[PDB]
Amino acid sequence: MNITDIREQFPILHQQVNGHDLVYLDSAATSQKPRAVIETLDKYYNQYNSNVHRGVHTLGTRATDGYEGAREKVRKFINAKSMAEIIFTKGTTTSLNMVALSYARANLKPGDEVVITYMEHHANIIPWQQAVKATGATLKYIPLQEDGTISLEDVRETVTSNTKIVAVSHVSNVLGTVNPIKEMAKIAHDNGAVIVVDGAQSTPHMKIDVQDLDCDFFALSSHKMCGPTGVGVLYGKKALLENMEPAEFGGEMIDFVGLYESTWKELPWKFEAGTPIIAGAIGLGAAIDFLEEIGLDEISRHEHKLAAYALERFRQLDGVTVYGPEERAGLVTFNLDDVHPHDVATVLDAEGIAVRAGHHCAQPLMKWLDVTATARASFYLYNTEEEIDKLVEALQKTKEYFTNV
Amino acid sequence: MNITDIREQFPILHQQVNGHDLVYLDSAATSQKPRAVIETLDKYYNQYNSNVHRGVHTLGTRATDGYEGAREKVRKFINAKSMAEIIFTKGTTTSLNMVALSYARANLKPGDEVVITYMEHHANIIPWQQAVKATGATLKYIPLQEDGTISLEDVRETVTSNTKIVAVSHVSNVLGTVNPIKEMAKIAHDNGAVIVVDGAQSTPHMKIDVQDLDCDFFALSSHKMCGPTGVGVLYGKKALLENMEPAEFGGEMIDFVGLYESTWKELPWKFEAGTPIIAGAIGLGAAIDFLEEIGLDEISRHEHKLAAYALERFRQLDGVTVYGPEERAGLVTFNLDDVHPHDVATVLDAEGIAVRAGHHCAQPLMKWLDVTATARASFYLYNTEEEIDKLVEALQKTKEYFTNV
Repeated sequence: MNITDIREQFPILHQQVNGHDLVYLDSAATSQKPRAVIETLDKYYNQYNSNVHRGVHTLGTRATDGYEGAREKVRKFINAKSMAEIIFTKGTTTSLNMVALSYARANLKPGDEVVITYMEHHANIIPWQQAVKATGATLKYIPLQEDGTISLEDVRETVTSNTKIVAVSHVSNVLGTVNPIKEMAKIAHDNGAVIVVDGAQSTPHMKIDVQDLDCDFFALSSHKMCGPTGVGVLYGKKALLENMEPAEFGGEMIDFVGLYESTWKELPWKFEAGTPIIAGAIGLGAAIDFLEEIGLDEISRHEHKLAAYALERFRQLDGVTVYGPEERAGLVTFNLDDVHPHDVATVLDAEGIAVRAGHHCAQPLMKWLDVTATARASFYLYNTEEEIDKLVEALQKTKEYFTNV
Repeated sequence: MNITDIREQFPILHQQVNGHDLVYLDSAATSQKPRAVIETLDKYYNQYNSNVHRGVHTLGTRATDGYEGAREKVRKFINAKSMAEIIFTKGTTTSLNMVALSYARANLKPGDEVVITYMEHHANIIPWQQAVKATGATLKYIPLQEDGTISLEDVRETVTSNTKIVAVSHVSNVLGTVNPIKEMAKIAHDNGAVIVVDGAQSTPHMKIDVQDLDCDFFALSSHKMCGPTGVGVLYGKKALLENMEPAEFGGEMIDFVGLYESTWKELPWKFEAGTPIIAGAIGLGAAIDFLEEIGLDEISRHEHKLAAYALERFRQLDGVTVYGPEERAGLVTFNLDDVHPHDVATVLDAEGIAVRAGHHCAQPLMKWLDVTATARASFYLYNTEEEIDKLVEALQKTKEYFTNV
């Protein structure tokens, strides 16, 4: 896996910010796109843009072929059984909302439990809050270990026979944790519950096998995996998606429409109201082709390389706290002793280094960590050890600078 | 308004389909994009793609500036009062669903009436069906005149003091009708109802003034107005949007998140859960700049030119039925005597001409017209009289061909 060759594919990387070479370390907020994706979008709008699913004229046929072929690439990419289980959405937030609306709100009675965790992104928290509110059910949290991982025994004790939904992240956008999704699916099924995986931060960086994970729902976002903004995927087990009613209504999702009553389409289109995100989904398919040609396991190896490197070099700086486990994905969330993370991020951007500062859409986790805010540096398949060197050097310079005041 | 100059801006137009020069006459299903829009997307992904609203590093600031500047361009484009009234969505279908979910389902009791029309696109029908189902309210239809327009007196007789929502199209994607949205807003307000305009087919072709129309909600789609797929707009009167609860939940739309309770953001972000359609909205802003530089009233004049031309030349063919009024937008929905519309569309595509055939997501209207399917040809700012000449010549050739069998 030659990473110079990969970086030459991303035009955004080759610029300067405030006089310094750009060091983009914020892929966990959003990733950059290779020429293959951008040029897929260009070819779409230049050559075969048309509305889909009325194979009547040639460009319509070409566009439909592109869109549904993107659906098939997504099916292969996460090892789903059928394209009917692959639904295009606006992003992970919308997919989780669709499960919360069309599954939770229809299958929850008082006394039923929805269990999540303290490390969950807001997208995997608030929909469940609102659903238990609407149904009178109960929201429960799985406690975290002091290194920010989840114990299987805490899972077994928190999920009871009254649990109908367990909702959990695959990889934490803050701690870097990789959660035991497979074992947790077994534990949820033993108690008669479904399991909903927020896969927003796992899909870009590691292979997904929904058959091996046996997850009932899986949600992912294109913009974090080299794909266009505005598009993501909901995977649901076909059997579950058959009995869920649509979250949105309109054209393209109906069969017969009367004055007062309508019947829906078969899956997947039952859950795709309106003109779909045609260009965005085709570009996501291009992103998938790109990743598969690099190789997802090679990308995982690269990220483990960079994460081990980052942890070791961060431990070479005194006065820096890193949050989370040692086994992790390619991100380091941290703080500097007596320096606010926003300030760290500002000085790093003055050095041309892009990190995030704030709560990372995980306020309960921030409270659990006993901090109000954090800095985070996130790595992807275009990032190098030289860039982490620059990060830790700038962190040292920042701490020297704030000591001399 | 030089239309050769405009056509040279759309690369998709300059190709051949089945040996013939492409004649794209299906803009009412979806429009084509000028270089300015496609290159706006390219510049975004090549130079300043980053997640928005955490103005922490330079690319994040550039992307936030682009996204919110797109919001401001949309505000100017439809003469809304405040950016807080401009909400980015997936498209018109989603915007209408958001009104049906967050307004209708919270303000409808049994005995309340939701009135629509027989000419409405499915996107402006089924959400209301489901909302009156969920609330026990009543769905009513405004009857149509025999030329497919709406009488103001039929409006006054159908909307009663028990009506809370009137939902109506601005321009009909099938009949070409321009509905009296302004007078209808007055009539709905006199009865204490709100008015929801499906503006999907008016926004691309004519100026929108929500202050002059006094609509309470207005929905539009970017892909029909030279913009990227996957993005549209909901406009609501700020006062109404303040009291509506969000349709989706997650990050970017919250203020404080507790274990069980959260508070929302101010408008507009209260209604934008998750990472937004960044590139799509910026490209929509580019589309708006492009149209404004051509001039919307000039585009309206061009479409009236082409529509009058098309009607006159269609009346020069015997055995063709055109549906709808004489005063219309730039589209002609029709049928050939004893030729099925799908067949017409197929032979026209063999001539390289792109039309649609089917029900055009308006099944109640099809039943009202007493037909099962239809052919439709739709014009936009890149279409010429020569292309309509080709259309009517190919229609004549089609009818001769199906007579000689």
